[PDB]
Amino acid sequence: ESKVVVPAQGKKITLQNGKLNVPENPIIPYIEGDGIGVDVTPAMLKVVDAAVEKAYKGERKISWMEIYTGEKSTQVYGQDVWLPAETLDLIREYRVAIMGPLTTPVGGGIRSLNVALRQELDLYICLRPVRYYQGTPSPVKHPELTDMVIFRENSEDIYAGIEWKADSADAEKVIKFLREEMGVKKIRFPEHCGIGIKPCSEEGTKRLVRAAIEYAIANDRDSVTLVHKGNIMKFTEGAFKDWGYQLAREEFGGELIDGGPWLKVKNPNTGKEIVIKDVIADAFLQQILLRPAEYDVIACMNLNGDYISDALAAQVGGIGIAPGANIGDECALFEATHGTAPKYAGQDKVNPGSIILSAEMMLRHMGWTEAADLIVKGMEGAINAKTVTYDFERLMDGAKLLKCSEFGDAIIENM
Amino acid sequence: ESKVVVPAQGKKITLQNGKLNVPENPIIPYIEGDGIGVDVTPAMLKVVDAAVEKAYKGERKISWMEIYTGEKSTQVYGQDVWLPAETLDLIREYRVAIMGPLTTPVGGGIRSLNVALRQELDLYICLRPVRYYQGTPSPVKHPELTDMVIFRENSEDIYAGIEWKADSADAEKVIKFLREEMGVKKIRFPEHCGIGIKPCSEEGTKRLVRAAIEYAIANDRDSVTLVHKGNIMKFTEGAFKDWGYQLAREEFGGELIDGGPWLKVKNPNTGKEIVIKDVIADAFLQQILLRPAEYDVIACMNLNGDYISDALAAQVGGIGIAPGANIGDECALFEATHGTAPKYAGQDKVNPGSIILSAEMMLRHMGWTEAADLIVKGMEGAINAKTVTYDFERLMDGAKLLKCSEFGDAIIENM
Ligand SMILES: [Mg+2]
Ligand SMILES: [Mg+2]
Repeated sequence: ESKVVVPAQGKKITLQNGKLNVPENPIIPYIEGDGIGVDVTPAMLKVVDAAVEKAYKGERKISWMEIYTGEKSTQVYGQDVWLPAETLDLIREYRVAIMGPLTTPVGGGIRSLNVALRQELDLYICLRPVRYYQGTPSPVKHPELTDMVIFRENSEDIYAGIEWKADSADAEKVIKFLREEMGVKKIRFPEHCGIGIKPCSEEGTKRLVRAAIEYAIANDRDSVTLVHKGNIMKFTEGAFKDWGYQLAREEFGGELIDGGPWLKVKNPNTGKEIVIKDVIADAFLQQILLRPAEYDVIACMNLNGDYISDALAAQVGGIGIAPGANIGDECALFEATHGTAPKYAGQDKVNPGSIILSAEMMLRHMGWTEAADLIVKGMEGAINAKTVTYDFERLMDGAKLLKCSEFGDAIIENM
Repeated sequence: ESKVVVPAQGKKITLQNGKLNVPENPIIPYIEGDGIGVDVTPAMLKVVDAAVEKAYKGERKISWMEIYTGEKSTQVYGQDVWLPAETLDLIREYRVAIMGPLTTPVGGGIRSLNVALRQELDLYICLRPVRYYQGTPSPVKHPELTDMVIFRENSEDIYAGIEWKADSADAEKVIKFLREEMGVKKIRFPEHCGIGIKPCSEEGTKRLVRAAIEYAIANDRDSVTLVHKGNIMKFTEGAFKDWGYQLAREEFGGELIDGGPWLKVKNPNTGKEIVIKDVIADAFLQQILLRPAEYDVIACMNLNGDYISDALAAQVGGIGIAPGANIGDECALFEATHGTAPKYAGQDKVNPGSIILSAEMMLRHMGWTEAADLIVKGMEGAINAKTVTYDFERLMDGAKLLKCSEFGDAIIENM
């Protein structure tokens, strides 16, 4: 028996010709999130409602609908109901949803709930923009030079979760097949050996890279960088790079720069020549620190995207305010990107900035760009005013310490 | 017919009871390296010779012996002789060797020559210390807080080079086996799909972690951090973490801190309690920027170690002066960690700091700690004096620009 309540007032968003049809009163599913989700989610709801109200003068209003996943789901639906089938159904049905951080249990063989949501809903784009907000305390000298957008492939790579435990019958079966049937000789220690599988496909790669290039065109960005470790992993990471460049050539008229390998893609709207290039992943983690201004849109595989998004967020002082979206062809799920921080849960203390900026991304995705712009403006003003939560304030002199809820108010005040 | 010349004066280092027996006149094989190897290698030879001469008053002297790998090997031994068998034999026979950067060709199905050397010689430790040298221009505000030592597992992980090309008979054979025999359902796109294998073993893990803990004890370090992505890759990365903690318990008397999971290991020489802890890899790339002082010795798998060593090097301004060793139970190969930078090759321009500090590590490994200390002192003085190569100088005001060879002289001058 479902415990979700469909709002009496509200219409569902629909999808036609690859375009969202968003009514003035859209029903938006939201997952509160565990731990500090109880603090940041109500701040997000208030801030989004204010931005919507101010932008469209009361003509538009979101009908929020609570749905369940994580620790709260077990309390609502019962033991071991960590991810109800209806949550998958509802997100797909209502097209656009948002969630706080999620608790994935240990000891019950349950894999990451975040990853489960991404994979089961085929949300193959993990979209993570990282920019600097003036006034944010940062560990680097020039965080303002960082303005990048990560397209992280969300459906393949070693995240597929194909692996077998050392000394298990399955692992030994796989290892025997590799050694005796594939003639594999390069497993250093075949005994007591865990095994993981890393897939990378042409279709998987190209749908991700296609979205990254379309984003660069739509938003007049300067370049798309394919980041990969293709010199060591030729047939997965290296193939990702090859297919990315091929896609730029075959679908976007990519032309060779100089003697290559970089390509230029002409923006059909602005005439700007978008550079398509590539960087080896370890070097890239250096280049984002040393030459951040040379990078813009980034396209990379699942694990590399995980690392890159964290590293970039840290450097701009944005560990706790990094927005994120998981986008597929039929629906999209925006998310707080930090953890659940249970020690602070319910103290109205932690930074709601991440889930709020994810909500900004959500509004933009819905075509409600005015409301989204108001959130960005409010976030810029509040941070610039040094009226901030403890995680910022502890690193600054002369800041005003705000509760989580109060920081939400400051954002609204600066819209 | 070998083109290596064994020095008439010189004795080979031997190994007894796991201890190097280094004579006063050791023969040390060296690989010049391709590209800028022609610049940095002679600077290294001069600097090492000066340090040895000054430390031991002419009682000791290295008999350098050139051996071949990379582009130079093809010119010495002929077409497609990129890595002669004798080079493997010689490094093993002479126990301690050093190399400049290597060119690995593209288009001939040759995998990384660096990786080949590590794997064929079973040099399972990639040892990369990263500290700050005062005066170095850095992109971060507090690089002096970074003083870490990376133990990167060098023999397993996705570096095993087990993989098959998309649409190849082999890949399809593997994919069929996975789907039909292992009942694998989580490959999103089984067609046009490259496949890689990720092994992690108990013996591989423990020999690496054992070296990391022994290093912490020997050098009175504060903690060993196991870095892994075990929440997603349970049976490889997660197993690495489990086996690392288990090793600390079973071999080093590790005791539980509080309610865990951190352990304390008592240094048998100093009484210091060494903390054994762990951090998820994406978070770790944040924590090295945000809380670098909380980290010391790091133990991690091959790919993560690749990324971590690059990220740390970048942050301390050490991209071009990061030392590295590849150490096994029978021999050790110290290396320039940067690339070959062919555009500057032969211009006496690039920074010899990396290969010089790798040589410092080499001398220390040989038990010639006085000579090693002189190199560290000379490097500290030269950099502090702002008498530096262009890669530093271009980022500074009021520095004196030195050629590669001149920077080597400055190091000697500051010993
Ligand atoms: Mg992550
Ligand atoms: Mg590397």
